[PDB]
Amino acid sequence: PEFMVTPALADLQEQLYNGNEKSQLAAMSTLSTAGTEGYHLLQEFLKDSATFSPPPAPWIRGQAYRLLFHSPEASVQAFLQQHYPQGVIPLRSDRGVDYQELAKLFVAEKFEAADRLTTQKLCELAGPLAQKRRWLYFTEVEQLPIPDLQTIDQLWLAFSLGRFGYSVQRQLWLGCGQNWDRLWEKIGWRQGKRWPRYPNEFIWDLSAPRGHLPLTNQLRGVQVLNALLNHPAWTA
Repeated sequence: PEFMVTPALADLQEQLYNGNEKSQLAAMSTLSTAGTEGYHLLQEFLKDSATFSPPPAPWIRGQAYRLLFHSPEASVQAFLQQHYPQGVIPLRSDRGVDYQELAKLFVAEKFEAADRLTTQKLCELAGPLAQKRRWLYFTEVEQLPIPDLQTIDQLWLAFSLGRFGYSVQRQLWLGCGQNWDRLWEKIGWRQGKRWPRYPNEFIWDLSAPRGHLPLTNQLRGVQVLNALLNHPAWTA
């Protein structure tokens, strides 16, 4: 047996486990409105789906975890504290960097704060001089560790229904003929003839265009973003 018991929610359960991404996301959304039993099914899904291979899209478990995280049920919060105290996305670093707070901002949909912390974490990785500076040289970007960048990107993907992350910007850029002007339009980084004013003119929720976040400051030219999108993390 793939999963345990549960009739109105029987097809939803099957869809959650065995559906395509669209079906799974619709199913878990509906299950979160089906009370104690609906949430119990989502708990079991987090346990059971860990065995799936090859790796599914990280926002399936990400969004399932978010729905549970937002549940009013004491038993659900106990389950999460016992088994997912630091969330559902593995936090990996080559430089002892802590991503726990970042993960917390993400599940809560605090995207502006998560974007601030993303930048701060890249500077942390590049060392004291970058950390003090608060921005990166492109040469420093080229040298960021793969595990750290993957952790950051996996978090962005997992908590944005796959809409946000450097890997998304990379694919959009490659699909835009590697043309930066086309990219800025595609991901919503133009306000007519100028850059959007930070932070107020960016869109800090999932209504934003795919690739809108995280931000990389274009006032200093494209070299840092170019280094990010060409980093070995995305073909490792």
